[PDB]
Amino acid sequence: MNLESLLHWIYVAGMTIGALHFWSLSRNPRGVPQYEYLVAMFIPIWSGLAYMAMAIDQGKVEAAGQIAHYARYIDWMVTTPLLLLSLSWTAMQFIKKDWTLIGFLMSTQIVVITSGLIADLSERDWVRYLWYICGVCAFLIILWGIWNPLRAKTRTQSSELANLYDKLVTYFTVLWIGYPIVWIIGPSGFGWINQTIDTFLFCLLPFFSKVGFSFLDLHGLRNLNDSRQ
Amino acid sequence: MNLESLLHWIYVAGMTIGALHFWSLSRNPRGVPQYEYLVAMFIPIWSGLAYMAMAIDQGKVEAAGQIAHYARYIDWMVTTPLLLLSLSWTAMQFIKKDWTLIGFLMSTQIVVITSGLIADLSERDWVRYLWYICGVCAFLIILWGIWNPLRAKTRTQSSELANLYDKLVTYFTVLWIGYPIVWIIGPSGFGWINQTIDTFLFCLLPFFSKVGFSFLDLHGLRNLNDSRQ
Amino acid sequence: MNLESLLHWIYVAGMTIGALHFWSLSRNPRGVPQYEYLVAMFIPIWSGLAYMAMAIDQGKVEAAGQIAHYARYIDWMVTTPLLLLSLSWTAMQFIKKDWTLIGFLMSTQIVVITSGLIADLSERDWVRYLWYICGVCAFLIILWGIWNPLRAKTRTQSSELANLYDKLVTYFTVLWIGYPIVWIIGPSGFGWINQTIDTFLFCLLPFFSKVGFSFLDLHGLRNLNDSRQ
Ligand SMILES: *C/C=C(C)/C=C/C=C(C)/C=C/C1=C(C)CCCC1(C)C
Ligand SMILES: *C/C=C(C)/C=C/C=C(C)/C=C/C1=C(C)CCCC1(C)C
Ligand SMILES: *C/C=C(C)/C=C/C=C(C)/C=C/C1=C(C)CCCC1(C)C
Repeated sequence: MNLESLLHWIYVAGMTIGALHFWSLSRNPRGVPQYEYLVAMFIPIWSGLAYMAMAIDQGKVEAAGQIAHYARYIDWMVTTPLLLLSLSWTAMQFIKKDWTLIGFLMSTQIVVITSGLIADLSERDWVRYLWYICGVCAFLIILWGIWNPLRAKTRTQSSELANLYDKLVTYFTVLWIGYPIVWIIGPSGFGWINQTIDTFLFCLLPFFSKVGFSFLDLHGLRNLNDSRQ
Repeated sequence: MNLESLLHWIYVAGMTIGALHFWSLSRNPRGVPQYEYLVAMFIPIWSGLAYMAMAIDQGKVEAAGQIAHYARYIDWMVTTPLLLLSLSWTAMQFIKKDWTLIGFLMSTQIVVITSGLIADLSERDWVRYLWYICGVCAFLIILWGIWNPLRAKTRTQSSELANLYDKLVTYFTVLWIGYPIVWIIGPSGFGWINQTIDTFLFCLLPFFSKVGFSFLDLHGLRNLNDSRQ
Repeated sequence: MNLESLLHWIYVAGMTIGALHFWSLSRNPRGVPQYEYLVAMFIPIWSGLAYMAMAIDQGKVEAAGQIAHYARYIDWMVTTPLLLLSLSWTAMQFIKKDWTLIGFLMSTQIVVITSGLIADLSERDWVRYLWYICGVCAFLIILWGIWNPLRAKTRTQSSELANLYDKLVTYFTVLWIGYPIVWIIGPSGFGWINQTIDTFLFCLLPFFSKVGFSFLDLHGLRNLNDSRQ
């Protein structure tokens, strides 16, 4: 709008080349799940065009003098659900049983996204303080509910898979808790920081959450097979 | 906090403890297997935080002087689809190449929800009368279309499962028809009612709709086994 | 109030009887099994009620003196995904372990519709010029990515099915490119054409698309097999 703001723009170029990297990297999975990078390719693609809008200021609406971050949560409505789901496929190379684990995960997932949905669509800073806690609370019960079965449930299913998923949830906990932290104080919450740095922070974090997550999947399996015939 | 309600607040309270009641009953289920409780667990959870918002007045926008209840249909945009799907899994234990039945019910479902979607997002009381007929219309075609195949198509598939379903659709119709009733005249009710009582009626109805199906599914199967191997 | 455009009213009318024509013809289809008609049944029904609203002037919002085509893209959020999906099932009769081809086209379609939303939700004719390019940009990358495997990948998979899909994508490409064309110049895209014509054109195109693909699906298989008794 007023130019001199190529922050969200450069972000776009970063996500674009990100997926292209896998295009030439196809030399990879040669007899092993291709779908792995497939879903991991769509995640950055969609999320890429999203930030592109944040640059052209196409997605915000003026309501009661308060700027609504509609496009902000939107991106967190498509990438997040697929980010946690991408982990389900990573561990489960084959499924046919009932939907108890993936289901309980998808359910609590909806309630969480809902929190951030209105969190950014908050007109008053007083009402936002309540919805914020509502989000961490839901994540508090599920977190403790998944900690025990992290190795207790797979005690009879698969011990090896337990170790892999053990470190997998480790990082998943640091990132998911990362956002809530910045939401505590500062801009868009309770601070004396300019609204400029506000977006500048919520931009680098996601990018830091995508990259780190990518290397995680590659380190999870760590295997190079060559068989398809 | 100037709004004297505290009703929507007490609603979410009893909802939280509702799902927790099962957490303690996990020692052993009754009537239906774990997976059944899984879906029946997410229904109250999400719908719970929803009402909590209705208390803090979080979910209402003023446009042209007319208030919109976008938060109201939202709760009926998540629970309802799962209310129609939950019952589907109640009768169908295993699935492979049979999806024509679930696909036909899911499709007509989207049409109904869409009705209530705009029904509340109406700016004029004149246009609302038109969109209303549209909702009941599609409901009358699917109803008469599901009444006959209730025991006609299941005459060869399964006669036992036919009787069960016959009792299911019974309470399913009286409820689905209950809402459009109050939707007839008056301020979203039977008329001669205020705005306060209005939200109160649409509050108890869902609570009566959720609790009804809960005990319905349990009594539906009524097996009570004790095998785990 | 104040009638002027009854085209949308007559649009839904012929749409209702359209799906009903197959209701009586259910005694026997045009070759494709009942399931094929199932998905093909929801496409017209839903789209019917959509236009019906356009007639009652319910779906557009007056903001900044500009008219928003909210309901316009809405139908392109549910119908479009089903327009291609229906074709996916037509080619893939049975499925077990794949989620490669389907999962690919599905993701690419998510980013496409996205641009279609903001396209009509644009507040400026300048920003809408950039968002559009994004839509066609992703369409070209995926197009060239499906052209080569359209016969290369199916060279060993299925030669017979390859030919069927070869002609399927042909018409699918013309229509998909059809809209982008009209979006270039004219109304809602820098032009001296009346606004009344804008809707008149964007209404006849979908109707030309739906009917076109309908006959296509029936011509794709063109075979009769009686095996039930
Ligand atoms: C790629 C972008 C990602 C993975 C963004 C993730 C955002 C979250 C996991 C946010 C979580 C939150 C809570 C758990 C409590 C409520 C506040 C939120 C939305 C920041
Ligand atoms: C748990 C909440 C539920 C099950 C809410 C259900 C709401 C309906 C079944 C509404 C149905 C309607 C029609 C059938 C006609 C159009 C008006 C509606 C939306 C009230
Ligand atoms: C039944 C209605 C249909 C199938 C409508 C389809 C619309 C499209 C395929 C639009 C495609 C577009 C692009 C590929 C980029 C330019 C923007 C759009 C939305 C016109």
